[PDB]
Formats: sequence, C-alpha cells, structure tokens
Amino acid sequence: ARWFPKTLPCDVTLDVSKNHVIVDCTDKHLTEIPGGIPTNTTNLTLTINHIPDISPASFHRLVHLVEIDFRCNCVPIRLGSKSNMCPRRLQIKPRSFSGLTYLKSLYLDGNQLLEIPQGLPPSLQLLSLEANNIFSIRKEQLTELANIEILYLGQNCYYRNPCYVSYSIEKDAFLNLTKLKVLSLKDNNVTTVPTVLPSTLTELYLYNNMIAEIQEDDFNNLNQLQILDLSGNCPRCYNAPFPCTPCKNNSPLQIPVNAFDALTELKVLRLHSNSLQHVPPRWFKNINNLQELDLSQNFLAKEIGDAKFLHFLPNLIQLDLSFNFELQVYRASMNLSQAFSSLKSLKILRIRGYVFKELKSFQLSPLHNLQNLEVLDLGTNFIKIANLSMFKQFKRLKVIDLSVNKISPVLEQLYYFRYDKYARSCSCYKYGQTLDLSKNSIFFIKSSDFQHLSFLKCLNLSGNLISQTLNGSEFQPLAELRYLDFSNNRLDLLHSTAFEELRKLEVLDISSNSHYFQSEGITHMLNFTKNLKVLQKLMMNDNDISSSTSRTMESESLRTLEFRGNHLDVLWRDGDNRYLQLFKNLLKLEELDISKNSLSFLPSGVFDGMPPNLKNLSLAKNGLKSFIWEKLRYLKNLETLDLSHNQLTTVPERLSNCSRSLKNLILKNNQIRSLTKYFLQDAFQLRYLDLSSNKIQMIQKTSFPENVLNNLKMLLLHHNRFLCTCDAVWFVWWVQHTEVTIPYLATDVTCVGPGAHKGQSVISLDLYTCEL
Amino acid sequence: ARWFPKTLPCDVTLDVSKNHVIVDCTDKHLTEIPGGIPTNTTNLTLTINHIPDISPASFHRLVHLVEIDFRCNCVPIRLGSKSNMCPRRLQIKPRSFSGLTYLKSLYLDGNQLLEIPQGLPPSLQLLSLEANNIFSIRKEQLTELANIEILYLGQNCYYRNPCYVSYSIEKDAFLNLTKLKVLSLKDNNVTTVPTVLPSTLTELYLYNNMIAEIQEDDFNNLNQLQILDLSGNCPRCYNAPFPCTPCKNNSPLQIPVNAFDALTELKVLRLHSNSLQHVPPRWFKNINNLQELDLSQNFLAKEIGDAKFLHFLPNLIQLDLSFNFELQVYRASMNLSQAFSSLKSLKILRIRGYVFKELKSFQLSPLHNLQNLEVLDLGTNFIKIANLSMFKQFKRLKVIDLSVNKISPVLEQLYYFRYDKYARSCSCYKYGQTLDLSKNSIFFIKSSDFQHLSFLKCLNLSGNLISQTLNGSEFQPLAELRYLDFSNNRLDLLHSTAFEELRKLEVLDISSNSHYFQSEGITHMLNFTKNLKVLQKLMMNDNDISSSTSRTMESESLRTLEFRGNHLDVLWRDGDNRYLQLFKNLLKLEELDISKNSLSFLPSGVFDGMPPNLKNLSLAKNGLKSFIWEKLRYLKNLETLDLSHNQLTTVPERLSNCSRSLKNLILKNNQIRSLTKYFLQDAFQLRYLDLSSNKIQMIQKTSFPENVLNNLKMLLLHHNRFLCTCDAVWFVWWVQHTEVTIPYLATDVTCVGPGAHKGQSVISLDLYTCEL
Ligand SMILES: CCC[C@@H](CCO)Nc1nc(N)nc2cnn(Cc3ccc(CNC4CCOCC4)cc3OC)c12
Ligand SMILES: CCC[C@@H](CCO)Nc1nc(N)nc2cnn(Cc3ccc(CNC4CCOCC4)cc3OC)c12
Ligand SMILES: *[C@@H]1O[C@H](CO)[C@@H](O[C@@H]2O[C@H](CO)[C@@H](O)[C@H](O)[C@H]2NC(C)=O)[C@H](O)[C@H]1NC(C)=O
Ligand SMILES: *[C@@H]1O[C@H](CO)[C@@H](O[C@@H]2O[C@H](CO)[C@@H](O)[C@H](O)[C@H]2NC(C)=O)[C@H](O)[C@H]1NC(C)=O
Ligand SMILES: *[C@@H]1O[C@H](CO)[C@@H](O[C@@H]2O[C@H](CO)[C@@H](O)[C@H](O)[C@H]2NC(C)=O)[C@H](O)[C@H]1NC(C)=O
Ligand SMILES: *[C@@H]1O[C@H](CO)[C@@H](O)[C@H](O)[C@H]1NC(C)=O
Ligand SMILES: *[C@@H]1O[C@H](CO)[C@@H](O)[C@H](O)[C@H]1NC(C)=O
Ligand SMILES: *[C@@H]1O[C@H](CO)[C@@H](O)[C@H](O)[C@H]1NC(C)=O
Ligand SMILES: *[C@@H]1O[C@H](CO)[C@@H](O)[C@H](O)[C@H]1NC(C)=O
Ligand SMILES: *[C@@H]1O[C@H](CO)[C@@H](O)[C@H](O)[C@H]1NC(C)=O
Ligand SMILES: *[C@@H]1O[C@H](CO)[C@@H](O)[C@H](O)[C@H]1NC(C)=O
Ligand SMILES: *[C@@H]1O[C@H](CO)[C@@H](O)[C@H](O)[C@H]1NC(C)=O
Ligand SMILES: *[C@@H]1O[C@H](CO)[C@@H](O)[C@H](O)[C@H]1NC(C)=O
Ligand SMILES: *[C@@H]1O[C@H](CO)[C@@H](O)[C@H](O)[C@H]1NC(C)=O
Ligand SMILES: *[C@@H]1O[C@H](CO)[C@@H](O)[C@H](O)[C@H]1NC(C)=O
Ligand SMILES: *[C@@H]1O[C@H](CO)[C@@H](O)[C@H](O)[C@H]1NC(C)=O
Ligand SMILES: *[C@@H]1O[C@H](CO)[C@@H](O)[C@H](O)[C@H]1NC(C)=O
Repeated sequence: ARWFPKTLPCDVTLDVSKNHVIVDCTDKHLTEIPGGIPTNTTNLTLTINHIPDISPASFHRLVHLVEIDFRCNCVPIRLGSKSNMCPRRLQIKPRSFSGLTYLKSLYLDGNQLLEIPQGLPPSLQLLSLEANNIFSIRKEQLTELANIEILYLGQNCYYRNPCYVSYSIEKDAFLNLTKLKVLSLKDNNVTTVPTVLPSTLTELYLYNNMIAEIQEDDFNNLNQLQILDLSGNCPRCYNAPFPCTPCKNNSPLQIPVNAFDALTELKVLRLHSNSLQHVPPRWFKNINNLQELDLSQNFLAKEIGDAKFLHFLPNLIQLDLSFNFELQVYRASMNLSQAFSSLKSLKILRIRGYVFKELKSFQLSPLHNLQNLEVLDLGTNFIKIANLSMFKQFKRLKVIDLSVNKISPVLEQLYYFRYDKYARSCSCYKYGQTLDLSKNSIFFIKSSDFQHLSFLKCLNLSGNLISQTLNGSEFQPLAELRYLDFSNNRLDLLHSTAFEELRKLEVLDISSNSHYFQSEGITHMLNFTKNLKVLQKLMMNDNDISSSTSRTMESESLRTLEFRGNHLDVLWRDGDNRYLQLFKNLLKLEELDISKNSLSFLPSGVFDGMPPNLKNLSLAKNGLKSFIWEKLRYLKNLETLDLSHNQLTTVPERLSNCSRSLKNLILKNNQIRSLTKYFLQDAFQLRYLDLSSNKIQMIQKTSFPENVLNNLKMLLLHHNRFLCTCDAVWFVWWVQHTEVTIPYLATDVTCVGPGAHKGQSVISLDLYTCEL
Repeated sequence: ARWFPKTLPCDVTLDVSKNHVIVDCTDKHLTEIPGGIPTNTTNLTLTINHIPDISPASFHRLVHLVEIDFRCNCVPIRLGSKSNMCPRRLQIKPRSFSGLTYLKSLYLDGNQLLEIPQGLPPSLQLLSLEANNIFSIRKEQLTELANIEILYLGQNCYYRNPCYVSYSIEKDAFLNLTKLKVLSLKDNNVTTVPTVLPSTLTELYLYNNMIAEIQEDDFNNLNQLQILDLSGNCPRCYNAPFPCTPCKNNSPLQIPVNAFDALTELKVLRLHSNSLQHVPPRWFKNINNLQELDLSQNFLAKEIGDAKFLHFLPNLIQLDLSFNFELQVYRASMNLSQAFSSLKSLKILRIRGYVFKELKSFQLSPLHNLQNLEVLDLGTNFIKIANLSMFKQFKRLKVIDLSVNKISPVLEQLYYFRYDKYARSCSCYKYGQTLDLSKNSIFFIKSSDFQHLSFLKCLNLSGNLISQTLNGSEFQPLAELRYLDFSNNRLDLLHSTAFEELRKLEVLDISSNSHYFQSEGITHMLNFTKNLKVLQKLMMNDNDISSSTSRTMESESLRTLEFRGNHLDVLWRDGDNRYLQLFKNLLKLEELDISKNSLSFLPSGVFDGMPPNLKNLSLAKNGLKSFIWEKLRYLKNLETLDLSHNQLTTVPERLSNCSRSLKNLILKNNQIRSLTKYFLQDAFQLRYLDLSSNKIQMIQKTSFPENVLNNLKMLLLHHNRFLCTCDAVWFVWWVQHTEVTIPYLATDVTCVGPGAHKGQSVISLDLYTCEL
C-alpha cells in the first residue's frame, strides 16, 4: 500500500524509457492549474478545462517541460459547449513561456486568442494555434519563432469561427522561418497563396479558403514539398451539408499549367471540391513521384472518358474521382478512358457518384491488366443493372465495393461531404477477397447470380430486399466463402437446410431479419446451425425471436453466438420448459450474448441447459429484478458475467460459494444499496469488478477483503451514493492508499454527505476526527 | 499507526467525561480561522493570532460550541507587540454569534472593539470585553445580554489604553440583567458608582477609577454581594511605578459611615490605595461575616495605634495594613493597638512599610493571644534593631516574615506597587515553622542570637552580610531545624566542622557564597558534608569553586547535590587526578547537577569516580565539544542525562551499547547534523528523547526502530534543519501517522528545503511524487 495518497486530479504516468513524466488533466473541470504537479514533469495536458489565464507562475517549478497541451480552455461559442460557455478569452501574461528552456511542443487551440503568443522559447518546434481569432499574420510576430518546424494556423476564420474579414499575411512572413517543414492554413478565408514561402517546406495545407487563382510563381521554390492540399477553393456546393459558397459563375480553381513544375518531390496532391472541368496533362510534366491524387467533388464526368493526364502518372497508387457527376444527366453506362491502363502502380481506385444506370464487363476493360489493383470503389452510383460474374477478371482484388446502389434481378459515414475530415477534436476484409453489395435492391437470389465467383471469401448482402425461403441452393458457386453478412433482410427460416451450401463459412450474420419472426404461426427452424460444419461465429441480433419450431440449436463448431434483442422471455415463459436446452447442444460455444431479451427473471433450468464450455455470458440490458447467484455453480467454465443495466438490488452472501471459475464480474447500472457481510470473502480467482453507477452507501473490510481486493486488475466504484461518516473510515483509507486501478477516483468517486462532505471526493477526505 | 494524519495546526483534546472537544490554537500565527475544525467542537481557543474579522461563516458547522476564546487578535498599541502591531481593529460582522445556540462563554478581550457585539445568543453566561475601546455603556446595548451572569468591561480606558474622556454608564444600565452575578469595571476612568445595580450581584470590582465619593444608597440593594473592591480611587501616588494621579488636596475616598449597611453577606472588602486617614468603626456595624480586609497603601499609620474598628471584625481572617507609613517619619517603634487582640479568627496579618527603627517583644503584645494566627509579615520596614528571642511567644505561627530590613548585631516581586495585580494576560514553608530574615544586614552570628528559637524548622538567612568562618557553634539552639537557606552570603569554609550543630537538617543552601572561592590560597573544606548525618539536599550553585583543600566530599545521607556554576574544569584540569573521586563518597546520591562548570571535555575517570546510585546527571550549559558515550557503562544506575546547550556534533553508533538503564536523554541545543545508522536500535529502556534545536537534516528507519519509538512517552524534534527530499520519505510518513507525543508538530517541525518545500511543515507534506 501507498505511503502518500495521490490527491492530484490528473492521470500521472512514468515513461523512464524516454524520461517522460506524463501528467494528463483532460476534462477534469479545472479552474486553476492543479497545485503539486511533479517538478520532473515533461508532458502536461490541460485540454477541456476552464483555466482563465496563463501567468509566469503557472509552470514555475516544472522547468523540465517539453510539451504543453493547453487546448480548448476557451473554445469559440459555435464550436464549444453552450451549457458551459467561455466568458472571456484566455489571457496569456508575458514571460509565461520564455522561461521553459526545454519546451518543444505548444498547443493553444480553441482559446479565442487574438494574437501569436510572444515570448516563446527558441527550443520550440511545434506551435498549434487552431480555432483562435488570429487572422492577421505579420513578420514581426514570427521573429521569435525562428526554429519552428510545424505550424498550425488553421480554423481561425471560417463559418464555425468567423472573423468577417479576409485573412491577411505580410509579404515574406514565413520566409525567415528557415527550419519550417509543415504549414497548415486550412479553413481561414485566405484569398491568395502566401508568398514567399520557405524552400524547406514539405507539407502545405491551404484547403477551404477564398483562393480563386494560383500564380505560376506561387510554388517556384518549394522543391522539398511532399504534400499539397488546395481543396475547397471554388467548391462544388451541390448537396453540401455546410454553408458553401462557390467561385463566381461556378468557375474552377484557375491553376496555370506550369504551376507544379518545381514540386519534383511531390507525393500527395489533393484537389477535392475545386469545380474543375479539365485536368491538363501539362500539370504533371515534372511530378513523376506522385502517389496520391484526390480529384473528388469536381465536374470531371466528361474528363473521366478522356483523361490524357493519366499517362504522366505511372507511379500513382491512390486515385479518387468520386462525385464528379453532371446533375440532370443520368448516364446509361460508365465511360472509362482507355488511359486508365497506363496506371501500372495503382492499388486504390475510387469512382463513387459518377451516376449511371448500367454496369457491364466491357466498361471496366482498361482496369483488366492493372496488376497492383486491390480496391475498386463504385458505390453511390445508382447502378440498376449489373452482372456480378464480370468480376472474375478481378480475382486479385481485395475489395470490390458496390455499396449503396440499385442492383436488382474502411471509410466513414460522412467522408466526401464533410467540410473538414482532417479537423481536430479536444470488418471481414481480413478473410480475403470481398464483394460489397450492401444497401442495394436485390429482392431474390439464385445460384446463377454468383456463377464464376467461387474465389470470394467475404460477401456483404446487408440492407437488401431478400424476402426469401432459403433451402441451401442459393449460393452453390461460393465454395471458398468464409464470411457472409446477411443482416437487414427478410430471411424466412422455413427450411433447416438454409445456408448449408456455404461449406467453408466461418462467420454468418443474420441480424435484423425480424420481419417473419414478428408474425404469429410462421415456421422458424433455428436448428439450421447443425449443417454448418465450420461455423465459428453467429449473429442473430434484433430479430425479435419469440417462437421457434425447433426446440434446440445444434453445433459442434460454433464458439460465439450473439442473440441480443430477441424475446427469450417468451421462449422461456414460466411453465414452458421446451426451449430451456436451446443453446445446450452448441458444444464448443464459449461466448453467448443474451442481452436485450426482456428477461426480468431467469427461469430455473436456464443455467443447467447451458453449453459445457461457456466462458463469457452477457445478461445486460434485461431489466433483471432477481437473480439466483447460487445457480452459477452449473457454469463450471464461466470467466466473465455481464449483468450491467439491470434492476438488481442485492449481491450474493458468498461469491466464492457461487463460482470458483468467475474472474470478471460486471454489476454496473443496477440498484445495489449495500453489499453482503462477506461478499468477496475467499474469492481469490476474481480479477475484475465493476460496481460503478449503483446506490452503495458503505463498503466494509469484511465484504471487501484486502487479500482478494489486492489481486484485482481493476475495481470500478464511481457514480455511487457514498456516505463519508466515521463508519466509512476503512473504505476511505483503503481507497487512498491502494495500488488497485480505480478509474475516475478524482471526478466520480465522491461523498453524497453528511452535509460537510457533500460533493467532495473520497480521495481528498481527512477523517482524523474519527481517530481522536 | 494512524489512518488519517492530524494536519490541523491546533492542539485537539477529547474529554469524554465532560463531552468537551477542546481545540486550542493559542499563538499559532493564524490569519484565518483554520479550516477543518471538528463539528463536535465545544471549546475553541484562538488567542494571540492575527484573524482580522469574524463573519457568520467563521463557526458555520461547529454549532456545538459552548466557549469561544477570541482574545488578543488586535491588542491595543501600548499593551501589545510593537514588532507585529495590529493594523485595523477586529471586525465582527452581524449574525456571527446569534446562530451558536449552545454558546455559554465568549472572550473578546484586546481586540480594539468600539461597541458591545450585538446579535449574541440568549444562552451566554460569560462575556469578556477587557482591553477594548468601549467607554459608553447604554441600556439598549445590554438588552440582548438578558441571561448574562459574569461581565468583564474593565481596562477600556486607562494609561495603557486611553479614551481621553470619562467612562459613561446610563441610569439603570445593568438593572434589567436579572441574572448578573459578577461585574468588573476596573481600570476604566469611572467617575461615580453605576446605579441602580442588580440585587443578584455577588462580586463588584470598581478599582482603579475616578470615583471620589460614595453615596450612602450606592449599595442599598446589593444584599447578596460577597466581594467589593474600591481600590485605586484617590490613590497613594508616592513611589508609584505607573502614572498615578491622586484626588485633589490628597483627599481620601469619601465613604459614608452607613454605605456598607446592606452588604450582610460581604466577605471581601478591598480598600487598597484610597488615601484613607481614619477607618470609622460604624462601617462594619452590619458586616459580621467579613474575612478579608485590604487596607494597604493608605495613611493609617496613626490609625494602627488606635484601630477602634477591629472590635467589629471578630470573624476576620486576613488583615493587610501594608505601606501606611508617613513620609518624613522614620518611627522609633511600631505602635500596635491593644484592639488587635479582639481578632479571635485572624490567621494572616501583614504590616509591611510601617517604617520603624526598633522591634521589641512589648510592641507585639496584642497578638500574644491570637490563637489562630499563622502568618506575621513585617517586611520592608527598615527595622535596625530586633531581638529574635521575642518570637518564642509565636511558636504556633507558620511564617514570621522580616525579609528586606536592616537587622544587624508566597507573594510576588511586585505586589503592593503594581497597578493591577489581578490583570489578565493573553519554598521550605512545608517543613514547619519558618523565620524569614533574608535581605537583612546581619554581618556576624552567634548561638545566643537564636536562644529560645529551638522550635524552628526553616530559617532564611539569604542575602545577609555574614562574612564568617563557621566552626559549628553558631546555631546550637536550632535543634529542630530541617531547612537552612544561607545563600547570598560570604561563607568561609576554613573549618570542616561548619553547620554540624544543626543535627536535624535535611536541606542546606550555600549557593552564591563565591567571595572566598574567588581568591587564591584560601582553605576550603568541602568535606564538611560528612558531619551532617541527615542532610538530603545540598546546593552550592554559582560559588565559582576552582580549588578545594579536601579531595573528597563524604556523605551517607545526601541524595541531591546542585553544583551548577562552579569551576570543575579547573579542579579536573587534565593531568590533575586528585579531585576525580570528589563526589564518589556521597553514597546515597541519586541527583547531581554539574551544569555551568565550563567543562568543554570530561576527563577520563570522572565516570568511574561517580557515586554508585547516581540516577539523574546534568552536564547542560558546559560547552561540551566531545563526549565518550561508551563511558556511561560505569553509571550503572543512570536513568536521566541532560546534555542540553552544548557543542556536541555526534550521537553514539548504538546508544543501547553505552548504558543498559538510561531512560530519558536530553540533547537539545547542540550541533548534531546526522544520527548514527543504528542509534536507537535495541534501546528498550528509553522513554524520553529530546533531539530538538539541533542541525539534523535526515532521520532514517534504522536509526529510529519502530519497536523502540512506541515505548517513547515523548519525542522532541522541533527547530531542526529538515530536508524534505525523497530520502526523507519514511520520516515524513512516520511523523504524520505516529501516536508518539511530538510537540510543536505544526509550528517548529518544518522543512528548510528543497526550494519548493522551504518553510513548510513536514506534517502537511505530500511526497506522492517519490512513489510514482
Ligand atoms: C402459415 C405458416 C405455416 C408454415 C408451415 C410450414 O410447414 N408455412 C410457411 N412458413 C414459413 N416460414 N414460410 C413460408 C413460405 N411459404 N409457406 C407455406 C408452405 C410452404 C411449403 C410447405 C411444405 N411443402 C413441402 C412438404 C413436403 O413435401 C414437399 C413440399 C408448406 C407450406 O405451408 C403449409 C411458409
Ligand atoms: C591564608 C589562607 C590560609 C588558611 C590556612 C588554614 O589552615 N587560613 C584561613 N583560610 C580561610 N579560609 N579563612 C581564614 C580566616 N582566618 N584564617 C587564618 C587562620 C585561622 C586559623 C588558623 C588555624 N588555627 C587553629 C588550628 C588548630 O589548632 C587551633 C588553632 C590558621 C590560620 O591561618 C594560618 C583563614
Ligand atoms: C510527449 O511530448 C513529446 C514532445 O512534444 C512527444 O514527442 C513526439 O513523439 C512522436 C512519437 O510518439 C514523434 O513522432 C514526434 O516527432 C515527437 N515530437 C517531438 C517534438 O519530439 C511525445 O509523443 C509526447 N508523449 C506523450 C505520451 O504525450
Ligand atoms: C471572409 O471575408 C469576407 C470579406 O472578403 C467576409 O465578408 C464580409 O462580411 C461582412 C459581414 O458579414 C459584410 O458586411 C461584407 O459585405 C462582406 N464582404 C464581402 C466581400 O463579401 C466574410 O464574412 C469572411 N468570412 C468569414 C467566415 O468570416
Ligand atoms: C479620563 O477622563 C478625563 C476627563 O475627565 C480625561 O482628561 C482629559 O484629557 C484630554 C486629553 O488628554 C484633555 O484635553 C482634557 O483637558 C482632560 N481633562 C481633564 C479634566 O483631565 C482623561 O484623559 C481620561 N483618562 C484616560 C486614561 O483616558
Ligand atoms: C468517352 O468520352 C469521350 C469524351 O470525353 C468520347 O470522345 C468517347 O467517345 C467516349 N467513349 C465511350 C465509349 O463512351
Ligand atoms: C453474366 O455473365 C456470365 C459470363 O461472365 C454469363 O455466363 C451469364 O449468362 C451472364 N448473365 C446474364 C443474366 O446475362
Ligand atoms: C456490410 O455493409 C454494411 C453497410 O451497409 C456495414 O454496416 C457492415 O459493417 C458491412 N459488413 C462487414 C462484414 O463489414
Ligand atoms: C430449392 O429451391 C429451389 C428453388 O428456389 C428448387 O429449384 C430446388 O429444387 C430446391 N431444392 C431442394 C433440395 O429443396
Ligand atoms: C430441425 O427441426 C425439426 C425437429 O425439431 C426437424 O423437422 C428438422 O428436420 C430438424 N433439422 C435439423 C437439421 O436438425
Ligand atoms: C470549556 O468551556 C466551558 C464553558 O465556558 C467551561 O466551563 C470549561 O471549563 C471549559 N473547559 C476547558 C478545558 O476549556
Ligand atoms: C498609639 O497611638 C495612639 C494614637 O493613634 C496614642 O493615643 C497611643 O498612646 C499610642 N500608644 C503607644 C504605646 O505608642
Ligand atoms: C533577648 O530577649 C531575651 C528574652 O526574650 C533576653 O533573655 C535576652 O537577654 C535578649 N537578648 C538581647 C541580646 O537583647
Ligand atoms: C529566602 O529568601 C529569598 C529572598 O530574599 C528567596 O529568594 C528564597 O526563595 C527564600 N528561601 C526559601 C527556602 O524559599
Ligand atoms: C568556635 O567558635 C567560637 C566563636 O569564635 C569560639 O568561641 C569557640 O571557642 C570555637 N571552638 C572551636 C573548638 O573552634
Ligand atoms: C576534611 O579533610 C581534612 C584533610 O583533607 C581533615 O583535616 C578534616 O578533618 C576533614 N574533615 C572531615 C569532617 O572529614
Ligand atoms: C557492547 O557491545 C559489545 C559488542 O556487541 C559487547 O561485547 C558489550 O558487552 C556491549 N556492552 C554493553 C554495556 O551492552
């Protein structure tokens, strides 16, 4: 046990490897810099707090600092919290940083700062001033920043943080910063490319601005430049989910043909949402090392059919030409240029939102000999007609995405339509070849549909209109298939011979296929699992299963079954003993999720009819009012038990008398008010205990023995109704001097009383009066 | 040992017998009321602090308070500290006390208060407002104080705290205080007796004021009155050591003959310094229960010879008639009235400063039959001639004081001449009959001087001019004598037969008789102790003894010897081995004080030549630079060792190996910088350790075993040079969590560094950084 309790409301970590003393005070509702931070502290984080000022006294002793993270302490109105708004901007007093000799990184994002903090140490390499109110950069301001390498000045003038004027940058403002490597000026209302920039630059971000034209001499000296982003300058504002204003007369970002002549070392060129109509081949005359080219959200639908520029990119790896569609035009077919065959290196190709009625083998002919091609993304294209057998010339490919289409007989939810994807805050693919057909209109399936696709390892048929009775003669060609996602469909389990043709299948997802289970008298064959000789994981979540024609599910291979969101309460209706041995015959089963099954009580015989090798069992979100803990004696292999979000008021008299196997117990979000006299007594196998978010008042030494407690990896106690009287004298002392990992010890492990101590942390408590 | 360290800078005590939670913060340099005082607190003391205000928030939780001691927090300029002066008077905000339902006592003395604190609880019994600036009492102000029993309003307008006006009291101001028992108005510039006072009063103090006359009806209703003080009204200002102003024309305090007619229950009447010339017998017509009458500092020298009033006082116990002398008259003899014989009850009689040349048996004749008489004080009388054989008619008497006179062949230093002896802040007699002849002019003594005084048990001849060679034939009659104080004389130890005639003597004090020891070649016989067969204690302090004709002191009875302030360094001069066994032959000796003997080093053989039963040994204030601890193996009965105020730098490697008996070790005010690796290891007999006022930086677990430390009754560590680094991690934790009585833990047990911790108490320290 500890000699001195850790009273500091910050997570202190030690990294002797790099001699870093990391102090983390992220979102600890601070109003002052916490007193008593180690002198040997190097990395200090104070994000999402309410510290109103930074005076020299702030970092006084800690002269060993190398990083200061003072982000979002006064986050702008439109970007930050409306319940707890910032009253006055962060006040940085002079000589606050100049003393910190060893400082290398300084983050001051979202603090409503009016100017570049002067008096900074010459050791600084990184300076972040994002989301502040600095929209006038002058040469005098950056004189102190001589040694800076990475500079973030972005988000200082945009729709979420306006300045109502254009961004101003002095002539040759960044020119004397002879060590500058990274420069971000994103989301700033910048009208023209700041010049002259230092030749030492390698990354340049000028996206989401007022730049309407590029000069030929704009990047004449940036020979060392590797990444350049000129996106959101003359944007394609159609269906934009953010205030978007395009260049007058819908004009594109005017770039001279010889503008990228100096950028020999350029690898990434992002030209997303620039209203571009033509891509001149002359652009890439001297860039033979380009690997990533983002040409999404432009008007290059006609240019895709020509694309003479592709001949100058034989080293290109990534090509994004998404949402280049001409509105009012619903194309019959996709015109792909024969030039796409000259992309000898290309691994990733993305052509979403081209918009066309029909997909044919002939259309994809220029890609037929692209040896390195791994990904083909043709999603959100409204393709009505497509013959899947055409992808036999694409066996080498890892992912063939056709998600969100209208075919009938991993990137984020918002990727191409978000203002800034790289904005800062405060999956079956592994199995092999994947064909994504999710969110389509396939209403009926047959063996002939998957002809020649024997090679597939994963197939996604989620969100289709398959309202069929499968007899195991629908996916006959897919012999190699290991994963099938059949979620969000209308599966009809009339036959127990369903899915049996997929003889190599390891993962089956039949979740959210509730339609037929939601109607009375319909035959449901859940014993279909028996024929799947290699099935490892099965998901039948949110299916509303209240009836079953088969009394048992059979399997000699299955290890994981997700049965969350069904009606086991109806299958297990007290008096009805027919479905109590339902999961008993899934012999190799180790994991069983029977959460969200409306089980207010578990009928006697559920524990006896459990598979022999069950390890992890969840009964979470069931509204369980009563539980017979003693019955866990049947679950002889049990290690984990999730009983979170229930109505349980009492723990067992002796946990060791219930299970000798049980390691991790979860009892969070219940109604427990008091633990039993000798609860955890003699339960030496226990390694994890969550008792957080309950109504517990007192915890005694008998209920929580030290020999049992000191072997726990983590003990969760936060959000309880703790009474800090003289009877809680053991608990207060134990919690303070323990080595056991108690999370939120200085934010949610607090007293509800008596009076004097109401709303005070138990860690800060001093019950010396109980000792006089 | 403790679970929660006591961090509060106040001495917290618990007396479950009276249910009092006593919190004492006397002189703890406080500027705010210390946070975290027990809620169960009843008695709270905050004297000699710098708390500038009292707001309702002050005693918020502690509603169980019965006593509040908020004295001297703003003590007036002339009365308080000049280095740390009070800037602005104590500010008592409204409703600060009204909430404290159970409050009984409230002390607000010396806070420069301008008015009576309003809004006080109706439960209050005692209110103290001494040394404030309240010199105008109005009826409206005391309406809240309905239930008050004891009231202190004194020292609000005197020479140390002026108000430059007369004290004002409304007509019938205290009349409605129907429960008032005590009322002090001392040192207040009061011109007339406040009337009408409540009949319920028992104690009245009106001393040191401007009262020139008493009215007959002034005490007409105070039938219950027990004590009345009217002193310092028309004072005797001759030789006054304070600004004294007497009544015009040196007039006495005019008291009507019938003024004390209502005071039947009066027991104490103090009329000190009232310039009185005649005491009318009519005063005591109805007071037959009076026991204490103070008539000192008046002009009753002629009245002492008449004293017709003494016939009305046959129940009187104490009679003080000191300093009544007439300036310009050095009387031939003391004229005592034959009326003194009517004082059948009198135990104490004091007649100092009558000023007379000669004392004779005949003069004291009225006291010859006073059966109860115990004390006769005839000091500071300038008596030139007196025959001590006259006190044979005073064998019954306990004390016959003749101290400070000019005879030649317990009260304080300032008692009769101090402004206020009862002012508030922020001895052989036990042996039997005593004759005090100290501070006289006796130059020669003989057996005939003490003729008939065989009965005496204690004789004080301190501070006389006895420059004699005693041969043991000077005090032959004093056979019963058990104590002789012969200090401050010029004893000449030419004969070893000195003092031998006092065959029943237990205590002899020959201290400060340095005269002859301060001159070379003179014979000194210290072996004179041998003939005193019952001597228990001997004091020969500050005698400057550097030589002795006798090499050894012999005694079979002596148990205590004080040899402080001599020159043992010269007697024990390295090379001179003659006086090393000096104290060896005092066999029954248990205590030996050899402090202040200029012993920078102890010569080898001093320990071997020590009496066999020595228990307590002081070597304090010697300037001891080096000590051979191992040599304590000779002192086989030693329990206490005082080595305070020396130049010692090191402790022994193992204290347990130096003595087997040592219980209490004192090492305060030394130069110790570090303790030995296993200092207190196995020292099971140790119970007291004073390591205070040294230069110790660190203390380790090995030096202070937990097994030895618990046996310690008290451990003194304060005023040391403690370094609060990570090496002091054990010491900081031990001190915080120990039950061992460590005094000044929150005022002098503090860090000298490193930087961050400089001037911080070790009890408040949190070295959690040393644990990460
Ligand atoms: C009203 C609900 C009754 C159950 C009874 C199934 O024994 N029917 C059905 N349940 C489900 N889940 N889906 C469908 C879809 N069509 N049908 C009707 C149906 C189909 C086939 C057969 C069985 N025919 C076989 C019998 C053996 O020789 C070969 C033909 C009988 C049917 O209804 C009685 C369904
Ligand atoms: C110069 C210092 C020498 C010492 C020597 C003492 O053996 N004398 C004296 N020391 C002290 N402390 N005080 C006095 C006061 N008078 N005398 C002189 C004195 C007195 C008596 C005797 C001894 N007479 C006794 C001896 C025994 O048969 C009967 C006569 C001798 C003296 O000086 C030599 C003193
Ligand atoms: C502590 O702060 C340092 C300096 O700010 C961080 O160092 C960076 O570490 C990454 C690798 O983790 C490197 O790629 C960067 O180049 C380093 N930056 C500098 C300026 O040296 C470090 O990661 C921080 N550690 C934690 C846990 O916050
Ligand atoms: C970007 O800069 C333009 C100016 O170039 C800002 O537009 C002005 O806004 C004010 C207040 O809304 C108007 O009164 C002016 O007429 C506008 N001028 C022009 C030329 O349009 C614009 O507000 C800035 N953007 C942001 C987000 O602050
Ligand atoms: C006691 O009251 C008297 C008033 O009766 C004060 O005496 C006055 O003092 C002021 C200032 O020292 C003088 O201007 C007056 O002339 C004084 N008057 C008289 C009649 O003495 C006296 O100062 C008060 N005593 C104290 C201790 O404050
Ligand atoms: C593709 O588009 C180009 C124009 O961009 C056109 O000349 C060509 O004929 C088209 N090819 C096909 C097969 O549609
Ligand atoms: C789909 O293409 C394959 C050849 O890849 C062909 O055998 C099959 O008949 C086609 N399907 C239809 C419905 O035309
Ligand atoms: C199948 O596609 C859907 C999107 O329609 C997605 O939610 C799911 O995660 C995909 N399946 C796999 C195995 O990743
Ligand atoms: C399965 O159903 C198909 C029609 O979907 C039918 O042609 C086939 O004969 C059926 N096979 C069996 C074994 O039921
Ligand atoms: C499934 O369920 C019933 C028996 O309960 C039976 O009709 C059917 O043939 C069983 N099939 C398998 C695969 O066990
Ligand atoms: C505590 O306060 C009460 C009331 O004033 C008093 O009678 C008692 O003697 C006090 N005791 C101490 C130790 O202060
Ligand atoms: C004592 O004094 C009184 C006067 O006070 C006087 O009458 C009397 O004779 C004196 N007696 C003696 C003995 O001095
Ligand atoms: C002292 O008084 C006594 C009687 O008390 C007497 O015998 C003796 O002679 C007196 N002595 C002197 C020196 O006056
Ligand atoms: C003897 O009188 C003196 C005062 O002259 C005093 O210091 C000493 O304490 C008295 N002796 C005793 C035994 O009290
Ligand atoms: C003691 O001293 C006295 C006084 O000086 C003297 O009369 C007597 O003879 C001395 N006796 C001896 C034996 O010294
Ligand atoms: C004191 O010692 C001296 C010699 O040192 C001797 O003459 C004298 O008689 C001794 N007295 C006693 C009482 O021992
Ligand atoms: C001191 O220690 C030594 C060695 O440990 C031992 O021989 C000796 O007797 C000890 N002496 C005492 C007084 O304890």
